[PDB]
Amino acid sequence: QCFYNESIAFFYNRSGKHLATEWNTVSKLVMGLGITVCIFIMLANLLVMVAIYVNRRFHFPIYYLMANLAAADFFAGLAYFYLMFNTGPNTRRLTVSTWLLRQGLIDTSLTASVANLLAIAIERHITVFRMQLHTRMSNRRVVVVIVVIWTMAIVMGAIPSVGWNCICDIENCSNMAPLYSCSYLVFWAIFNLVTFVVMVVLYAHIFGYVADLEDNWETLNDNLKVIEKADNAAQVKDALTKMRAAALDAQKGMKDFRHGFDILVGQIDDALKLANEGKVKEAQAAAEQLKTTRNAYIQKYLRNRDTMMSLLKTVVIVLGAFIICWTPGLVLLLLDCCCPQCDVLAYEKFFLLLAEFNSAMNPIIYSYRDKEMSATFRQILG
Ligand SMILES: COc1cc([C@@H](O)[C@H](COc2ccc(C3(C(=O)O)CC3)cc2)OC2Cc3ccccc3C2)cc(OC)c1C
Repeated sequence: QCFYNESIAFFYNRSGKHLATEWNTVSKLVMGLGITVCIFIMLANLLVMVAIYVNRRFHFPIYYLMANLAAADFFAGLAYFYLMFNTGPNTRRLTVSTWLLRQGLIDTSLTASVANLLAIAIERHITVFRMQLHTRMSNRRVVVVIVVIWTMAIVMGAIPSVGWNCICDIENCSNMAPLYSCSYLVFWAIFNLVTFVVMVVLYAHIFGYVADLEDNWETLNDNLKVIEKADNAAQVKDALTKMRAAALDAQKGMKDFRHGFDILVGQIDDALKLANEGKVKEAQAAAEQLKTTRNAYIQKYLRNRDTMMSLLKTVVIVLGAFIICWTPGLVLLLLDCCCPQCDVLAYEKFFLLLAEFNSAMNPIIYSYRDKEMSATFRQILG
């Protein structure tokens, strides 16, 4: 059993897994649809990689990482192509080395996109707290990051092919993968799922902080209109106190522009002192100067955050579609070794195609969300 010259039939018969010898009707259609999707992945992801390369506006650290994510899908397109060519009756034709090759290329392609989306999540976590994009130094650093992403992918796709397999542990073989160990699949599934959880936490921290700044901006704009209305001294004090409390929460999270927002805190504090004396008209005039102060930075930060959030939402849709399709397949791996006889793993072909379509979904997402990229795709074709 331990590295014997045994066929794939030896491993597939021992575990509760089917192996075909004849050309089945569904095997021809799953191969037919499989190749058709693979060719589209190798064309749609190649089109967006050329689009970032020729367009001047897409020469930024965030867009270079998107091209690497497309390159990971392009590699996945080649990985699933070799898989569909060796499915059904052609599965029996595979040797011990070639089985680990098709299974290895798929494991490499997943962690290539997993580490890419992880790097994009870190990229967005820095740029939001740094307001705008970085210099040329980060573009040289991105090349180093791309190396780390692909190195991690090659290593993760080699770990089961470098001793961690049930070849010399034939009793601990999984029902889904007859050459892969159950201890590896439990580790592999919990590794990719914990990465999805920490990635959700990263964007939740971004959206939460943006919502905290937007509600503070809402409190600063609504209470400013209350002072504009001719009212008593007590009404002016209540509106200024709410603006001061919102401003202190706004300056709470290196590049720091806190010396710009603290000026407004001082202007409100000086306006609050005028209201305490009894001067209502002077307090209303001082609060009117605060309106011209916020209308000066509305073109420097409030007009640039809309372009940032438009690209941020696009990234979350790419990550969202990735979780929704890959999680049922990874949960299936957990139910394979930790759920024996509770339920049959019949929905195996469905979850495989569900994850395959995601590699084609990414250029489709950038086509209707990004305005500049949509016009660039037509320029390459013509
Ligand atoms: C190491 O973890 C795995 C294991 C597999 C495969 O060995 C099995 C083996 O199951 C297969 C299911 C269908 C066929 C096909 C057939 O019709 O026979 C379409 C070719 C082949 C193998 O797929 C399962 C279904 C799935 C989906 C998404 C994510 C994980 C899994 C586990 C695929 C895979 O990526 C797709 C990962 C990440």
